[PDB]
Amino acid sequence: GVEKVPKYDIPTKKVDYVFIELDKMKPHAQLVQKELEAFIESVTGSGIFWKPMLLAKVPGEDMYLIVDGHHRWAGLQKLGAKRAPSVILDYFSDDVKVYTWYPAFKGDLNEVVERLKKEGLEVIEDPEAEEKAERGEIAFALVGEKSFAIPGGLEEQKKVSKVLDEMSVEGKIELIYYGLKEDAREDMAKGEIDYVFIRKAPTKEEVMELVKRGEVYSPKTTRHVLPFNPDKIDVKLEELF
Ligand SMILES: Nc1ncnc2c1ncn2[C@@H]1O[C@H](COP(=O)(O)O)[C@@H](O)[C@H]1O
Repeated sequence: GVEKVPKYDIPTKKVDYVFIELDKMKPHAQLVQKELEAFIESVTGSGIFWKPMLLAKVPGEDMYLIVDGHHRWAGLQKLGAKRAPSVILDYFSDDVKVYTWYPAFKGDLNEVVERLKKEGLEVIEDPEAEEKAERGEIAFALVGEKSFAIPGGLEEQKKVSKVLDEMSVEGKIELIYYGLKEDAREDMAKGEIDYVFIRKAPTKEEVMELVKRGEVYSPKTTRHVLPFNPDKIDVKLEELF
């Protein structure tokens, strides 16, 4: 996924890592096979693991939510490793925020709507679609020249992400994930984007409940703004087995 995000000043802080067993970490997002593959190539290439996982302790369980690190986690498991260096966050601090991403596309709206309807969704023209999506009352608003409601909740949201990645792979559309919906509207005015998909961002509380149910979001659903990026670390791959 091509990304476009606000140039956020986030400070690097020197926080120590701790090794946490991979089987104590819970994903909140579906994996992206290419990102998994790129991590595997990179870590096996250097033999240094330099970027700690960011975790949050799951209330009432001997388990951690993966805040950042899904492909590191999954890649290390696929290689046979058993742990990863991790930074434990104060996740429910006001200092940690969660937003979402806004998938936007240049291409044919009609092929996209057909394919959405092919996976059991509907796409209803609706001038209040964006207001409804922002309140969490529908799955996605689809907004460009016309405004459309896509009814539902999580299952319908995952079909939308799934259809778009299929059509991206097929090269029937160009797909950019925007950090901010207004940057997708700043660029749409310029003529670079036709349409943007708008959902209500998940809350921290919802993220944690989802993993407690053993469920996951589509890729590019959560967008965490953290109080810091951990400084880089000096851990050998051989230490993780
Ligand atoms: N040798 C490495 N050690 C640790 N992380 C890496 C290495 N090479 C690439 N990465 C990161 O692995 C991450 C894989 O995606 P994710 O774990 O979902 O954040 C990317 O953010 C890369 O920066």
